[PDB]
Amino acid sequence: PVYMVYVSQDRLTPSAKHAVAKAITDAHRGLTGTQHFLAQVNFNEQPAGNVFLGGVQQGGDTIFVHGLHREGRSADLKGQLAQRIVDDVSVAAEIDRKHIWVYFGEMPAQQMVEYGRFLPQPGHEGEWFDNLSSDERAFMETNVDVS
Amino acid sequence: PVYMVYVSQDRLTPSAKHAVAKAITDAHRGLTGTQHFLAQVNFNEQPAGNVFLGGVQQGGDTIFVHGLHREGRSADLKGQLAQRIVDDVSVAAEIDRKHIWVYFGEMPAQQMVEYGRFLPQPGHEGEWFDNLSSDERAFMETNVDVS
Amino acid sequence: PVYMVYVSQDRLTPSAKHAVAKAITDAHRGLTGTQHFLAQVNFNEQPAGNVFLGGVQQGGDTIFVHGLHREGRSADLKGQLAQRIVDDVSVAAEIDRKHIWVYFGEMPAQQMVEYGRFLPQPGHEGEWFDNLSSDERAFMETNVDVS
Repeated sequence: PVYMVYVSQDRLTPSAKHAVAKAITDAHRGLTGTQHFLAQVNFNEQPAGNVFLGGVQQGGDTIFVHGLHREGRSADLKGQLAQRIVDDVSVAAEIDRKHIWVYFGEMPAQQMVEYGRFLPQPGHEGEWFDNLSSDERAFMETNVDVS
Repeated sequence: PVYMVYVSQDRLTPSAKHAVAKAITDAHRGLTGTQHFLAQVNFNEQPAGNVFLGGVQQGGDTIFVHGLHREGRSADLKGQLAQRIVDDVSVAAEIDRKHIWVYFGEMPAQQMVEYGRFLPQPGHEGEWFDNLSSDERAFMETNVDVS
Repeated sequence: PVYMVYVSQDRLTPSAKHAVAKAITDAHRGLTGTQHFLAQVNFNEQPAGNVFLGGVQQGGDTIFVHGLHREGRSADLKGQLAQRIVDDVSVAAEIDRKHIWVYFGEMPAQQMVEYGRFLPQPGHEGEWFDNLSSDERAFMETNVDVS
């Protein structure tokens, strides 16, 4: 999955960004089973004042998380995932949940590429990884934080 | 809804951004009935020269509006909404409509979060808001511009 | 189509961006038949360190291509398109494919606007263009690079 996270300039310190990334990544891994290295958190920063709510320009305290996943999960699991991302980012970013927005977009796996290759159908990460060469596995494994 | 608006650096003044946000927000409210504070306009700015059309690098006069809505509206209402956003942004940004692109993405409400909570199924904004506490309502109401 | 391309600051030179745009644009045109001027490549740049994989902060060598298309193509054509974008960007950006991610989002044509007007249903670009005035055609034709 790829989580595009929209925030204002310097609202999240390098340290805060890592926490948020870990929170998002861990929540995903926990509720979906998908492997850590398969989840991306992309911070897109803009100047405070570029976000508008109901037409009222905001300050630097808004966070919009737009998640891109593979088709396949139930409404129940997605709801939990969303809820978990809200709680976890709230804590990780030290930001009240009222300031948090989250949208989930889904797509067919056969049209999703990570690490230059096609993702497996949900629940097949197993044989997908087994067929990979040790070079590609070693590379993917460098991208896992288990704190 | 969340309207991601991609434009070039300093093509829209703070003043022009507010106008556009109001135009987008008002159009949405008018054709969907959704409340003002429930609509977000997020300006994502990049240096002129980052947009390419047919392979030809552009200047600072392009605008791409990517709208994220809840599933449920008809093709007819969406078409009108899109058309309205084109006319209204054209006027608000003082930009010829030939320079305007608009895409609408839809998602199930049960996987969309605003103000830290789940959005209601279209046409239920009513009881959703009635169940909210006065603290959460007061907060949402600060984000409404009725000019 | 609109291809949002997320990269780190100064990882792609003006020259490299044009190559990538051409690669993306040409691949699209070749596998879909859609006209050059109808494809947009939008570079969204951020500071290196804003991308996280599995919770591990990355450097400036990641590329995420998020493509927005019209509903209608088969899984087979999309797969080929994706594969082609990976190979072609890899070459154009001089970046190993392991660093490349690609997602395709689809939407109904009747809710997609380019050059201020509604896109035609796939395979109708023909009469769509024939009904256009010479002013609008001349404008669109300036955005085509056939190198």
